[PDB]
Amino acid sequence: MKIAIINMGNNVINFKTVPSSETIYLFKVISEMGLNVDIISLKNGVYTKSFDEVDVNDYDRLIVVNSSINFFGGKPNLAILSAQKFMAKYKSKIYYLFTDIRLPFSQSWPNVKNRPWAYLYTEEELLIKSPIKVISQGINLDIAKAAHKKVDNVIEFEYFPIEQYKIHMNDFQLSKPTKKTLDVIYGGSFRSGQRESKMVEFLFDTGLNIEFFGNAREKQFKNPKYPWTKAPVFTGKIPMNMVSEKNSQAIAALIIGDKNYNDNFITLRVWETMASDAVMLIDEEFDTKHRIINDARFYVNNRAELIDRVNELKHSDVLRKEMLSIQHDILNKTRAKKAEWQDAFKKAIDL
Ligand SMILES: O=c1ccn([C@@H]2O[C@H](COP(=O)(O)OP(=O)(O)O)[C@@H](O)[C@H]2O)c(=O)[nH]1
Repeated sequence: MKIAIINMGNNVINFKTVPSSETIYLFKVISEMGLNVDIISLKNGVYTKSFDEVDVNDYDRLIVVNSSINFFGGKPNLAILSAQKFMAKYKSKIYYLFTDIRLPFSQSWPNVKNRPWAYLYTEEELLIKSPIKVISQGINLDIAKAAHKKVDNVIEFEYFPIEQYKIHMNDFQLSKPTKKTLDVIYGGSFRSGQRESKMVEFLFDTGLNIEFFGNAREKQFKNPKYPWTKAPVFTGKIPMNMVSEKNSQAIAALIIGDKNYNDNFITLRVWETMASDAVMLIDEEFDTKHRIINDARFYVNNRAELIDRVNELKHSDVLRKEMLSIQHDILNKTRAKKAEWQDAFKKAIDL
């Protein structure tokens, strides 16, 4: 049982970028599942085998991590064309991992077909005809299914909490009590504007000491419908394997989702915060049924409620330690089901 795993639009090498870290993380959790896995990427590396040194049909399973089909500057994107050429030539079913609601499986030939350098490829070489199995990180397959309106070869949809890989990795540990230097923290990118209201709502004009580390830049927050005067401190991106440690320098850390993730997806970020020394403060809208933790102190409705909750946390160390303790405990109850998650994942990839 040889499994192949690939990022459909991103080069994989180390943990300096999120799309490469997510792929490497997955390869690990699968390998620790007792499975035999190889990551296939642009060039050979510490975790990767090169696409043109491997014949995709040697694997009994091709798992593909989501990606856009965006050709920056309109110019060829080797990550995309190499991966699609790779997938197009596999004869069996493809397990597409849907971790981001913004990256449905999509066919590149349509794009390419119309670019000026089209002649450099052929339909035969890039059109994926194999049947696809979408594995949804979100519990709502109508949102998953809706997202893949335009693609026809996608005959199967299944739910699987893919992002729990982080809490299931064998090297996992909860963050230790760290010296506080921030009130509230949040890491990520701008999401192409997909979450501007929530980010401004909760991180701008709060009066608190807040940082937003990631690929998000202040200049991107320019939508008139969502005005602000005081933006948080935007630092740069840090490796995916440092996140909890970063998160841990803040009293609290923020959970906000895209409108479609609400009561739908549980995101990687949720575990990254729950395993950290920063108290988890979730937007009430993101999980209205409090499935993440059943205590209303972990949920906030607006900027004002968030500011109030941090004030209480800054005031009562007892309440702060108590809540981290609760979230840490609650995190482990899920980790206690590591086996059932391994089994479910296997079943999901037809094993
Ligand atoms: O400097 C940073 C900021 C974010 N992340 C990763 O990016 C993820 C969040 O990605 P996104 O902005 O798409 O947010 P989401 O939609 O997942 O909440 C986090 O969970 C981290 O794993 C990271 O590795 N380094």
